[PDB]
Amino acid sequence: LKDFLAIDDFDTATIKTILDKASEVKALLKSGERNYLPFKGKSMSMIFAKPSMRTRVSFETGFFLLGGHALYLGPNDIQMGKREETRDVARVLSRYNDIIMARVFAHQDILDLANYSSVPVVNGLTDHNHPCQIMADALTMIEHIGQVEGTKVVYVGDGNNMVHSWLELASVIPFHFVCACPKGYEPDKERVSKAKQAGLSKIEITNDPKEAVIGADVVYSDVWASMGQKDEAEARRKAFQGFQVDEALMKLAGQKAYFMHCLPAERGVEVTNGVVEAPYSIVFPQAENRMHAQNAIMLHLLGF
Amino acid sequence: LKDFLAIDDFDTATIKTILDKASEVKALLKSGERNYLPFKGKSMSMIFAKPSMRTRVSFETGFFLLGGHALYLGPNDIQMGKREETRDVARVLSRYNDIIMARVFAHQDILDLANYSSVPVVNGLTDHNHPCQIMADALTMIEHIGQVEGTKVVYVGDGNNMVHSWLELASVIPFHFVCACPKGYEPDKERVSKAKQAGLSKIEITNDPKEAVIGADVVYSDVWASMGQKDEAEARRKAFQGFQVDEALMKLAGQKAYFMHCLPAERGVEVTNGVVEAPYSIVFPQAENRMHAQNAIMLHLLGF
Amino acid sequence: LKDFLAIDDFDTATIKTILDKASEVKALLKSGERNYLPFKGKSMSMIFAKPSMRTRVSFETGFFLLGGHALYLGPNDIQMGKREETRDVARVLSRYNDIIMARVFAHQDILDLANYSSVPVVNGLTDHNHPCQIMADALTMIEHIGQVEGTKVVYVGDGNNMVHSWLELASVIPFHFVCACPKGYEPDKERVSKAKQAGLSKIEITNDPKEAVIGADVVYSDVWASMGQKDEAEARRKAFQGFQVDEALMKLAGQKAYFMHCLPAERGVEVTNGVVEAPYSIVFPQAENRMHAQNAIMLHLLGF
Ligand SMILES: NCCC[C@H](N)C(=O)O
Ligand SMILES: NCCC[C@H](N)C(=O)O
Ligand SMILES: NCCC[C@H](N)C(=O)O
Ligand SMILES: NCCC[C@H](N)C(=O)O
Ligand code: NA
Ligand code: NA
Ligand code: NA
Ligand code: NA
Repeated sequence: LKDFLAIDDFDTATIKTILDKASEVKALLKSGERNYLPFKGKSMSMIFAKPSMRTRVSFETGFFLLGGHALYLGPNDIQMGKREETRDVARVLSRYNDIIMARVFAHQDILDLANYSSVPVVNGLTDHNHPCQIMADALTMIEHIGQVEGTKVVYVGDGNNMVHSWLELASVIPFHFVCACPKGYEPDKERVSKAKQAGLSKIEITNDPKEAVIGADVVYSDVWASMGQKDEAEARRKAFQGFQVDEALMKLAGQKAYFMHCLPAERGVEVTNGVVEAPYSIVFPQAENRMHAQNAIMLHLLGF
Repeated sequence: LKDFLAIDDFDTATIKTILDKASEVKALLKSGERNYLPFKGKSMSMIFAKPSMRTRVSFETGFFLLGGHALYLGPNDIQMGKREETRDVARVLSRYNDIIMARVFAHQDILDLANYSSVPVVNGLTDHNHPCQIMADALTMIEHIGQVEGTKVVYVGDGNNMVHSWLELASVIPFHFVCACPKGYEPDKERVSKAKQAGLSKIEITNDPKEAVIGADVVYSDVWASMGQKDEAEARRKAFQGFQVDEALMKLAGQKAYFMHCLPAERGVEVTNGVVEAPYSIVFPQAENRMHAQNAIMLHLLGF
Repeated sequence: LKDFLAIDDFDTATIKTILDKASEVKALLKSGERNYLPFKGKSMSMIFAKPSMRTRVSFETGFFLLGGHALYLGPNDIQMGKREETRDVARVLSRYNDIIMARVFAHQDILDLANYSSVPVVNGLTDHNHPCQIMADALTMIEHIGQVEGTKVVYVGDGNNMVHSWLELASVIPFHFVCACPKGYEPDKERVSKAKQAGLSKIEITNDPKEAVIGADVVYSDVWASMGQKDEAEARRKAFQGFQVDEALMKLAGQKAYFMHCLPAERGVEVTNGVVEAPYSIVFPQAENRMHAQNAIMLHLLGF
């Protein structure tokens, strides 16, 4: 496959190989050495439909550390969908660059970019999913717990793009994934069903977070109103009463539970300060691993 | 000459030399060579007053492939001529960088930048002209037709910055150039006269596109309302009825006619989808050639 | 010390050593050497709260020339203190990059960034101070006058961030510094006192520019502020009558006096055209030296 649009576009063995390579190249960089430059003479255009810190800095810095040059095309720079159609952007950038990263709104825009591009496309977040984040999260789990297989991962909050990529991972690695969400804020039904069809993981959707978290290896949260839906924050506050991850919830989860959050976090909304800053919080190692997982994904896509 | 502001600031032999060099360096990059780095240790500031995908990505990527670093200064980053006088911008950037690219509104802003800069300045599009686009277009014609000399190029649409640079090329290479435009939307009379003064090319301005295109080697179009004039889009849509490039017009043009468009294109306005996507449309090879022509221009200006 | 937040966080010997290195590396780059690349494999995130030409281009170009990659994170890219707390930004970017440069409003935001970052932080301008600008200005003085020690520097204008960093330098190098400001627009009392405490320099605050400038080595001007309340703007205009640096004021200053201005300049407001363009004006060499002083600063912070 040419592109990295969803984790479960790939098989188990391939995903595990990418995660192994992620550890290997991370260790090389951590050693302080800077003479492994496989991307020398290669370029990446990064299309962003909305501003970013983690995705932007991790991709641009990682690509540089492996020898290439990433271009930042911000929202107003190329105005994809206003000034110019996706299919034309894809066909132009494919003639200049070796790979394209895109963070878009409608998922169909990333499918269109992939379909019309002759070079690989990497998904940097859409309204539907966030595969590179979950790949990083899998690496983080491997480093802290030992493995993803057989763990219990409990997401608390909105059934959103992050939950969809957790469901992708649950389609290629066998674990127990729970989404504790308010009624009416479930993840997409087809995405849940596709994970169940894979037959690897125990998948549960529940409205009771206090029961869901018990025995977790990971309690995961995210904002209740995502980029592109910030005008909905107030009604969601009401619907999401009881879904804040606070110290009491982490105590219910138990002593082996780590806290994870893709970031940015809104303290006092989906999570408390005390949770973010607790010893069991691994949000900053988690953020770092965006660069290491993505480096391995790009290596894979470019034939290394 | 220090700068690349207009094609016919240079003589015929120099323009032909730059186009040759464009082919040579293109072949080297297409071969996979990444060890020709003449711009090692050099920097370029790119000043953009306007949106850009082709100009931005072609300049930044090409400069990187030849070993240098291009800085992207977008519309709100330095605000040349508004936050700070152009003469001051020129004199500061000339002390940091080795070359400056600028995309501006008033042509006088680019003249000011060139006049006060000790380093070469490259025009990346003004309200007046767009010489690097037409240099790429000439390379594209050489590759598809064999040569520019003795061809018939028919531009259909607004008498604009693209037409001005076509007229620049017609001042240094002998061919037949027709601009078919609605009454009131003619190119600048002084620019037409300067092309005619050179005595190389047959130059016609007409309001009848259906006659104009007959026997064309190239039918060229562009948006009817350029950047900076988008408040006129509805008025222009009405004034330009009869100037859309559709499949019927390309049939009138004949069997040897290629379709070219600088891009971005607005299907259903100046051109149909069927024309943009036809076998005779070479818009994507055309766009690629921005990088190859500009690479040669920059090499020439920097003494290579 | 990990960070470069204010010049007099460092001792005299260290500041002099940095300025000596600034000359040495400048001379190496001026020779045409591009083989000294101490920042190979290193990255820098640059956080900007507002537009910038000098700080932006000098940091990005300089870091490139010494072998690293600087990322530009503009006002709408991360929103430090607004979309995401400074402590979170610090802890994320510290895991991707080797050094962070920040231009912020509240000084407390730069302190917070330094406190939470495991990597060095460089202050690129706050509401409080601008230490990299004054380090550049010291280098410029050394080159033109021969030394900072024993000179007379007269700043004419608002008691602002630039005055604060002048007072920082006067706390580590013995000279005579005068701030000639409208009554009511004095620099912060504590910053003046801290400079006096160091016991090196003669420090004067006055409201009489025509007397202040007599015998100056440097007459210094700066951006003048625009006002949010329209009667407050008119009152400020009235207060600053007599504080324009014109040819008459430079004549009163005398034959030894150079004119300096951190830029951008607004001719007809703080300074006249005739002064900016005069033979005694060194504003363009001054601007260049932002790159050379900052290169030495970054070298020092990174252990070179
Ligand atoms: N086994 C690879 C060692 C690291 C090497 N010195 C580097 O430059 O990455
Ligand atoms: N930075 C993580 C982004 C994920 C979030 N659900 C969003 O779509 O905003
Ligand atoms: N990308 C090409 C731009 C040319 C057009 N006439 C404009 O000025 O908008
Ligand atoms: N580019 C000048 C920076 C210093 C100025 N006093 C300001 O605060 O804007
Ligand atoms: Na993200
Ligand atoms: Na263009
Ligand atoms: Na109109
Ligand atoms: Na500045």
